[PDB]
Amino acid sequence: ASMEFPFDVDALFPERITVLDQHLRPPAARVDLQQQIMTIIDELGKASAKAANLSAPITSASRMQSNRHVVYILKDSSAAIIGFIKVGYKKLFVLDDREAHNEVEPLCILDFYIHESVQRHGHGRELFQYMLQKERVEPHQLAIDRPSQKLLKFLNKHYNLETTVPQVNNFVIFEGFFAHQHRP
Amino acid sequence: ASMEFPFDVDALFPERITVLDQHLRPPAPARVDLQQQIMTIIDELGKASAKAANLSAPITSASRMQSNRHVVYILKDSSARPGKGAIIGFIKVGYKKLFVLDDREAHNEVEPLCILDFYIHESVQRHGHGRELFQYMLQKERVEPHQLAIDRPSQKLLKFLNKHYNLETTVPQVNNFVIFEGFF
Ligand SMILES: CC(=O)SCCNC(=O)CCNC(=O)[C@H](O)C(C)(C)COP(=O)(O)OP(=O)(O)OC[C@H]1O[C@@H](n2cnc3c(N)ncnc32)[C@H](O)[C@@H]1OP(=O)(O)O
Ligand SMILES: CC(=O)SCCNC(=O)CCNC(=O)[C@H](O)C(C)(C)COP(=O)(O)OP(=O)(O)OC[C@H]1O[C@@H](n2cnc3c(N)ncnc32)[C@H](O)[C@@H]1OP(=O)(O)O
Ligand code: NA
Ligand code: NA
Repeated sequence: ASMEFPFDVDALFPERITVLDQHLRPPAARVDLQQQIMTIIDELGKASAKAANLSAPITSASRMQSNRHVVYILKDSSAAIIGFIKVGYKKLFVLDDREAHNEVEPLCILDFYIHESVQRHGHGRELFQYMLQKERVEPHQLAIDRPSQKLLKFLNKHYNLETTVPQVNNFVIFEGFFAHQHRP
Repeated sequence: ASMEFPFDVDALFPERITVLDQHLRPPAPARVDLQQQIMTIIDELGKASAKAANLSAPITSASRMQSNRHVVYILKDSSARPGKGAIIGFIKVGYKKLFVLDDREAHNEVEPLCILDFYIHESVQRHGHGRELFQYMLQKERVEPHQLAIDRPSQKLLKFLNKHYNLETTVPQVNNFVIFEGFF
């Protein structure tokens, strides 16, 4: 039904979408609340890894505390958690079809999960659209870290994103990423 | 929910679990028309299963079925609630000649029943459907769980096999199939 936790998620996350950074700050004891948030991030990371068939999580409280990632968490309004998306700027070398490496630092989509029970009901788009508005980035400016097959379809459906230059580094970028690509 | 199709699934598959092989025989319109419906169902299930396990391509399809010794057990929705019927998921199995290391790393030529592909629609995962389907297959195949080899098990599947059949400790292999203590 969702990710259920043995504590008052509503009290902790009063908003439907909660944005947290490396500080994992409780929305306005400090210690007990913050521990609850770390548990949520740990469990979300595990669930996302099971979903994408990863042998280990790529998102955790520990990894959040030591990076400059931003996580957007979607709460179930029916007290449980429905899913999240994690983003961050990363220094990448991107190939440009003259086959040269270009050092860039785009916003990257790093991890993304919606509970199986409510996948394909528009919640992924809900979070993605919120993140786009908050980060003030256009979808074609993004790089995606190891997109899943579901995510590739999602990006093409909602944002008309079509891959551009194939990459060797497991990031994916789309038409519009390069300066000469700006068709409306 | 479930997987829906532009034809009457309940008429095509009268039974809760339908077992099909390379012949793609309609269960007890024209014959070829019903076979086309079956092929469509197998193709679509294969694609869904690949998306579910984050595979870059389907490992199950009508054409692949027709040219192999694989057997598919397809579970239809039997709910009293949902008008053309719906498919919940499937499991595909086949005997394969394998060379498996035992617990002394000695090589053993075996031909176990292998679990090759397995998928339950996301909307109803974790509701016991996979267990029902797995158990039906074991009974019809007359195989015990520890006697199975698993092709490239996903993380969800490893948890599933431990929970339901107490299959947890593996005997390490060099070849991407997985077997459990007790196989020998
Ligand atoms: C960089 C990364 O994070 S890679 C990891 C991405 N995460 C995963 O793959 C985990 C499993 N999947 C999920 O958690 C979700 O499906 C997400 C996050 C990929 C998408 O969120 P949803 O809530 O499922 O998407 P939403 O309902 O908003 O959009 C639906 C669209 O996504 C795509 N999509 C979602 N599920 C599927 C599916 N099972 N098969 C194919 N495409 C799918 C389709 O384009 C679909 O549109 P359609 O129904 O018209 O075909
Ligand atoms: C050889 C191959 O086929 S590898 C590919 C296997 N297929 C996939 O990974 C595709 C996606 N997953 C699925 O289609 C299904 O989850 C299956 C086929 C693995 C299992 O079917 P379900 O109908 O989900 O199983 P069922 O409800 O019968 O059993 C539940 C158990 O499976 C495991 N399981 C199911 N979903 C999850 C999950 N999201 N995270 C961790 N474990 C899970 C758990 O052990 C769970 O028991 P629990 O709820 O007490 O923890
Ligand atoms: Na999933
Ligand atoms: Na899945």
